[PDB]
Amino acid sequence: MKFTVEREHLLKPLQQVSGPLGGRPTLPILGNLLLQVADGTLSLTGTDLEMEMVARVALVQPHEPGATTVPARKFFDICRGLPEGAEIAVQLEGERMLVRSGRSRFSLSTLPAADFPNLDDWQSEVEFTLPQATMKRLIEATQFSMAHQDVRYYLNGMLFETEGEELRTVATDGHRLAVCSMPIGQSLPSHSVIVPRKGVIELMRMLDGGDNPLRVQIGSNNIRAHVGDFIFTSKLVDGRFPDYRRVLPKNPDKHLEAGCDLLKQAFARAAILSNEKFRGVRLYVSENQLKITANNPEQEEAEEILDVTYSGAEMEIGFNVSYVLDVLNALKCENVRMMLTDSVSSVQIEDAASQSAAYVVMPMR
Amino acid sequence: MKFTVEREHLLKPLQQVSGPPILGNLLLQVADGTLSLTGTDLEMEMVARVALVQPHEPGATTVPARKFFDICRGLPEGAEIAVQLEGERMLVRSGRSRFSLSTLPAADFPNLDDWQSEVEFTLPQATMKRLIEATQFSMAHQDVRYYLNGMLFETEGEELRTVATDGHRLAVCSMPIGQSLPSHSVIVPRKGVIELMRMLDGGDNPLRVQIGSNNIRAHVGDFIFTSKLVDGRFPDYRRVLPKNPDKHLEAGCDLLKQAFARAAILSNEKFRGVRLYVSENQLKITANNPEQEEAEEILDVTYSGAEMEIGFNVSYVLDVLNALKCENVRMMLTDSVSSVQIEDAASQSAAYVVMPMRL
Ligand SMILES: [Ca+2]
Repeated sequence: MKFTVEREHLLKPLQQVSGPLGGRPTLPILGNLLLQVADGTLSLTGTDLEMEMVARVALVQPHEPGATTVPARKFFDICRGLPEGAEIAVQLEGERMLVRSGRSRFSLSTLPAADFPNLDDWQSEVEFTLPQATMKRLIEATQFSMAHQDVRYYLNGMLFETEGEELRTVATDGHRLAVCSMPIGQSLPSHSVIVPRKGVIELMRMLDGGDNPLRVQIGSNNIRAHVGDFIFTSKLVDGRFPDYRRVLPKNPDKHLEAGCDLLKQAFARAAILSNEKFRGVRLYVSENQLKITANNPEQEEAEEILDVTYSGAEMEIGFNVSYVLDVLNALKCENVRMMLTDSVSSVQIEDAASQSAAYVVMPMR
Repeated sequence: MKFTVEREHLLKPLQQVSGPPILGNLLLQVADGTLSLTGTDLEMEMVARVALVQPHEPGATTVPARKFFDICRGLPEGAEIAVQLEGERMLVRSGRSRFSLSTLPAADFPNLDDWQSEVEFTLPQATMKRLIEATQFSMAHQDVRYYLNGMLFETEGEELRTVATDGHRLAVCSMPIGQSLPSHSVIVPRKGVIELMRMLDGGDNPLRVQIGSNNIRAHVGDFIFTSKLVDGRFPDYRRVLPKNPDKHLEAGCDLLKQAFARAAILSNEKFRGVRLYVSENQLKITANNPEQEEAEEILDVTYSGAEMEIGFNVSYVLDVLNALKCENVRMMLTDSVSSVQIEDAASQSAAYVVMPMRL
């Protein structure tokens, strides 16, 4: 195996395929990247046994076919450290891979390509193309509501749902929920799958925000996304996601509307004097007014009064202020609508301008 | 105690006095038309003053520093902040935002003992910043030799000089200040050096320095920083500088830095060192690790002297090269077991001394 590539043609690919890797690989080969030269192309693959990221880099300089694996961090740092425009010459020599550029020489220890863990083959059952921006919107709208290391393995990930001309994402940690739906313009069969947390983040970070379309393929137990010369593949979380439809408040007849930033800044100030562990704030709603209060065990007190639009009955309700701030930070819009029922029921929060995303936050004692 | 003040006028002062249970509080004092804010950690203190034009009433209290700063910071740009003391609570109001903070009495707030100035001089902010930036990375952190966890400030002739060392590497920098000065040396604790550094903002502003037997004070604008000093036997940099180097290496800072950084990738991850081989017009830098991986860099350099091999801790060399931020570097060597001197070729304001590493 031999290739010579310009530094900047290798740097972004190396950074991308190293995504799935950790600082402390469990076994050595999992800290390596698979390098394959075949039919004028260098392929680079990184994996954590659950997902893989693959990059294809075209070879315009002389090359010889073959494959090996080498340490990802060392190989990336070498390439990054070389001067702008450096020509990077690589040659496999059994148990070592040699890297040369100018008068800089490096010998890296290899492990066989034949030992590199391969994701099993599988069959696609649904396929569609969509703008990068749409997948970006779907994930960013909901990512923050995924659980982190919950004993309920099914929540440590994101539901992707195809249904007719709609792609939908759902995320929840049992305390708060986020759902986002976007049109696609192909009619799709009904499928519902759970993408693991780590894979959601990798998918999000592979979107460059240019005009390249994203092509998605989904099987019973795998998902694949192709963007430019990058291919992301992940195993799915083998679980049944609880139904989002049943957690949305049934008849939330008390509607409040107010400016997003005015609400965000008031909650952020009140939060300063909320319980350090539990982060509780109290909302008192009355005619065209929202009063937010916080107090801590030290008997310090914050109060914010805001002009809003509200004509419903007076009520008082408590929330974890971090859950509320997470929603407001994800909306990034002019005005917010909050939909309430009573002091012991969830609130539904949406951008005033659109029902495409919705958030459900349970109240706090 | 009562005052009303623009948020605008409090922000920078609050930032500075938070620099250093009652040590988690800020002391607030209204007197003679001024609000003074003080933060301390018992070893040092920072004082900021702000003028009060709106109706105010004298008095003092202490309040949680981070909460008060965060409240002020979180209010909208242009906000007016009205404060009113009421027993064990301090009331803060701006628009229809209202806060009640728990207080501890001003009388409980620690004061540094009174002390007397023995040496005094004024110099530009910029000169003090340069002196600290040039040397601070060579301070020890948590050495049992406490007097190395800090920085020497020395007056000699018309110069102010800083010296820092951790026993393995040393940094020294001197600047003229245009006054004849007495010969004098004190050690400032590392946390004080850092806080002093952070109080200086790149403006053209005179800085007034007062040194006592046990304290140092610096006044800039309406900020006053005071620290205790460290009492110990600081090494003489004159005895650390190589007496007679007979080997001279010159190269571009960037080329040297980038070669060192690359070679270090395949050094031992726990103690990263590289080997230098110097010969006629050439530098070779090599590294290896327990996996038997190897790096080699060859550089065209200016070199005079006998051929020799010598090792270095990468981080010590990179720290120096990062503090030079200039075109050409000189390394002055003696033999494989002796320290080297590193300097900018075009400036004699600063010098660095680094022990070799055995590989
Ligand atoms: Ca104003």
